[PDB]
Amino acid sequence: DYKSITIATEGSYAPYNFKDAGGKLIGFDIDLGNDLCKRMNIECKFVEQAWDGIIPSLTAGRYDAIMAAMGIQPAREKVIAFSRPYLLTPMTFLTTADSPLLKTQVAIENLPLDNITPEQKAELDKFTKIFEGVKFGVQAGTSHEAFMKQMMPSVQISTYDTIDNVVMDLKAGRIDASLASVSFLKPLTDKPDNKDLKMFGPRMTGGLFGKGVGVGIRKEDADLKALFDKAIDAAIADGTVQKLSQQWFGYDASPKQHH
Ligand SMILES: N=C(N)NCCC[C@H](N[C@H](CCC(=O)O)C(=O)O)C(=O)O
Ligand code: NA
Ligand code: NA
Ligand code: NA
Ligand code: NA
Repeated sequence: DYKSITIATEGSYAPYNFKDAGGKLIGFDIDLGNDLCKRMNIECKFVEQAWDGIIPSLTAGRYDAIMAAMGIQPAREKVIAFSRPYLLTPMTFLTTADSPLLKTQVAIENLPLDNITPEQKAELDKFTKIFEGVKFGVQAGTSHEAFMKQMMPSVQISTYDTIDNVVMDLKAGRIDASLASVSFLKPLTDKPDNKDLKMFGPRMTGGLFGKGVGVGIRKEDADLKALFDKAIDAAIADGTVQKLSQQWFGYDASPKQHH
C-alpha cells in the first residue's frame, strides 16, 4: 500500500500547477494530488521538474508519479502507464481579440478525432488553409505540438519551453495564434489582464489529444496505478474533483462515472 511517494509537476501551467508568491507549488494538480494521497493513506511530496524530461525522469525512478496537466496520450502510453482520467477537456485555438481569424465560421463546434470522417477532415482542412501564413506557437512536447505537426504540417510552428513564453510571444505579436485545452485557455482569457486574448475554432477531443488528464506512473507499478484509480473514482464520486475544478478553473471539467 506504500508509505510515501514523490509526485513531479512542472510549475508553469496555471491553474493546474504553478508557483505562488513565495515560490511554493500550487494548483489543481497539487490540491488533487494531496487529496488522493490522503485517500490512499500515503505521505505526499510534490517536486518541481521541467516538462522537457518529466517522462524519462519518472522511468529512471527519480520520483513515483507525474501530475502535471498530462494528457493520456497514445505516444505517452507506449512509455508509461496512466491512472484513469481525473479531468476531461477539449482543445481549441487562441489568438488576439483584434485578429481577423476570429471571424472564421466554425462548421463543427465539437470535433472528436478518434475517427476523422470526411466532413470532419474538410473542417480541419479549412482551418489548415486559413492558418497557412499564420505564425503558430505551442509548448514543446505537448499533444498541441503533435496535432500541429501531424494534422496541420503546412502551418509554420514555433515550439517553446513553457506555455508562459507562448502567451508572452502572442501578447507581443511574435506569434499569431496558439492551441491548448479549454481548461488552460478559459481561465487565461477570463482574466481581465487578458481581454486582448480570445479562444476560437472547433473544440476538439480524442485522436492524438488522448483520453483526458491522468497521473503518469511507471508501467511496472501496477499496485500504485490501482491505488490511484480507486482514489480518483472516490474523489469524482463525492464531488471533490468538481469542487477543485470550480475553484481553480472557474467551471466543472471533472469526468463522469461509468467512463
Ligand atoms: N506544461 C505542463 N505542465 N503540461 C502541458 C500539458 C499540455 C497538454 N495537456 C493539457 C491538459 C488537458 C489534456 O491533455 O487533456 C492541455 O491540453 O491543456 C498535454 O498533455 O500535452
Ligand atoms: Na510529453
Ligand atoms: Na467557454
Ligand atoms: Na475544502
Ligand atoms: Na479562479
